[PDB]
Amino acid sequence: RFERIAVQPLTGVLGAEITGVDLREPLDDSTWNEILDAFHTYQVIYFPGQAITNEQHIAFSRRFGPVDPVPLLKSIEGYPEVQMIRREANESGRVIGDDWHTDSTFLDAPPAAVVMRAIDVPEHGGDTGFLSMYTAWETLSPTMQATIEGLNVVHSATRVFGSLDAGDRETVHPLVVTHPGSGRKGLYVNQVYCQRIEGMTDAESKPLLQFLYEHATRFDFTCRVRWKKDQVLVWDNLCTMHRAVPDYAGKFRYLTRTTVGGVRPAR
Amino acid sequence: PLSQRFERIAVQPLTGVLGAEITGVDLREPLDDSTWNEILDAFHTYQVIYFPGQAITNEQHIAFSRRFGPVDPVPLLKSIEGYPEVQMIRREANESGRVIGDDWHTDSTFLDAPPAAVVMRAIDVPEHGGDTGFLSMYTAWETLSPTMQATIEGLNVVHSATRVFGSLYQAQNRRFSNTSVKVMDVDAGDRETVHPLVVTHPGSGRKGLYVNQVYCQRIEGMTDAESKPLLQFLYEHATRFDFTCRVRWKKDQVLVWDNLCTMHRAVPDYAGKFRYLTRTTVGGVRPAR
Ligand SMILES: C[C@@H](Oc1ccc(Oc2ccc(C#N)cc2F)cc1)C(=O)O
Ligand SMILES: C[C@@H](Oc1ccc(Oc2ccc(C#N)cc2F)cc1)C(=O)O
Ligand SMILES: O=C(O)CCC(=O)C(=O)O
Ligand SMILES: O=C(O)CCC(=O)C(=O)O
Ligand SMILES: [Mn+2]
Ligand SMILES: [Mn+2]
Repeated sequence: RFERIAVQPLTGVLGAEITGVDLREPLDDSTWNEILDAFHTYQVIYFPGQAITNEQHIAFSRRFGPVDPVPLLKSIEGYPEVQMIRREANESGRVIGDDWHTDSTFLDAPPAAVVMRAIDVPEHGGDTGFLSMYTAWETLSPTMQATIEGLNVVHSATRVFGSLDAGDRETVHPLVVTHPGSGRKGLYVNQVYCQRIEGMTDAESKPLLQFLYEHATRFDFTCRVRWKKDQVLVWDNLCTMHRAVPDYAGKFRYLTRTTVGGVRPAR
Repeated sequence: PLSQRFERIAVQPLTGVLGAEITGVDLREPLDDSTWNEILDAFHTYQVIYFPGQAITNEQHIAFSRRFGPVDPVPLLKSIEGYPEVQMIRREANESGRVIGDDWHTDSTFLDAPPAAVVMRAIDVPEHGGDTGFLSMYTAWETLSPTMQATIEGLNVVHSATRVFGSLYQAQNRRFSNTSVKVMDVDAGDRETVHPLVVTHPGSGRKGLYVNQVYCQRIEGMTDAESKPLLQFLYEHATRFDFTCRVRWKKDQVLVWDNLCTMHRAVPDYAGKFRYLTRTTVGGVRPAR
């Protein structure tokens, strides 16, 4: 299909460049449907050359679902929905999201998707990595799949803003989840928020989660997205993970983002 | 700025770590000294460089490679008819065997003198799928703590091809197709050689980590139980995503990678599709501290 937009897949795993559409304008049914189809298929989609306003950013995001900001990020003045991924040139230390993860999985219902918009990015440096948890799951052997399919995992934010109160609040998600849009099964673990496999001792859980982390972040499951000014990107927060790359010390980097609300991860 | 630093070529870095696209040059022609010198500087800085839209012949491919050093074909790969120097990375659309190089490594480090570089040319590649990953072993070394550097900089590592065409390969079931891979002598596969864990690049003068999970067997003098944790950490460290870059291929793209200070990795995400590149290998000298 794709008659209203042009789609250029980035890899054989995930990622696709979308052109032939103006995000500054309202989307008709046929065009929106094609975009949603590509999103469900390619999991991370990006649109070069979309110099959209804050308002148009929010409006595009709302097409995916309710705009429900992530807890920990700072919003731009006048727009609670639009939050900042900002690093000054002078700034030093460690970068936001510089390990493989997906957003806010300590929530009973984590975000469904994130709409990111490049405002000011370096000519090179500051790529974002993404990976497919569909592919991570599908590449596990049938025996391993059957072995871990019924496991549940305890998530909490203790490492991000917890002790290590709301940061210590635990929630339980299935280890393998069915995407409510695509119907497709994907692996659902991440080293940032996952604490233990429910019901297992530390000795039992640690090596299994460790393998899954190593498996999921295999290089051949990833894609690498380069940013340019006015690039608008949407990632699926359920079936992908992402990673920032701190290879731009001394350079200014500024992107905004809206967060699309989701429902309980379900088996 | 690169635009003013380079006068004969144009350089566009791919990441803040390594990789650069090079334009403004015709690899069909002999390169003059000034143009070659700029290319060599860019190669030393960015470690992996590629030239889009270079529709060259097998002879021109060989001629360009020769600027880097003498041609020295890797033992394992088959060559094309009429050109012993030009070897194949070829995968038929219908084969389902082992994909060549689908783990982080650098080429033929089991050799007493592994390759210095490889010049690879896309012949027929998928529209998407089949990217090659690269990483900088300069960066991998430079990001280790001062204490970890002190701890391991004096170590040596045992290399062999045993898992590629030696006893360990023969004892397992995942085999390469005869498309691009020669039948090999098992004893040659098991032959061990010892290289430093940290080497000095002879062109850049920079220190880089020198270990890879394909060919490295153990730290010299250590038991396997002692070696595995250190080596496993180093593999995990070196292959950190932020130390990598990802190259997408297009027909007639010519790429050169530094076989000493980088590692690379095939990506098997193009099942059912034909993929064919050629490559010439540049001979190196014994890795040294
Ligand atoms: C916005 C996002 O919050 C963050 C904020 C910072 C993040 O960076 C991290 C990277 C690695 C690790 C680890 N291990 C922890 C982090 F907090 C990761 C996620 C979210 O989870 O919704
Ligand atoms: C051509 C090249 O030879 C190869 C051929 C295949 C390679 O891929 C692998 C080989 C063994 C193993 C194992 N065990 C894993 C690999 F990814 C890696 C290198 C070379 O080293 O010169
Ligand atoms: O800066 C980036 O590339 C991504 C940072 C991140 O993890 C996020 O915005 O959630
Ligand atoms: O096919 C690739 O992407 C790289 C294969 C490889 O490792 C090699 O040619 O040495
Ligand atoms: Mn994030
Ligand atoms: Mn190789």
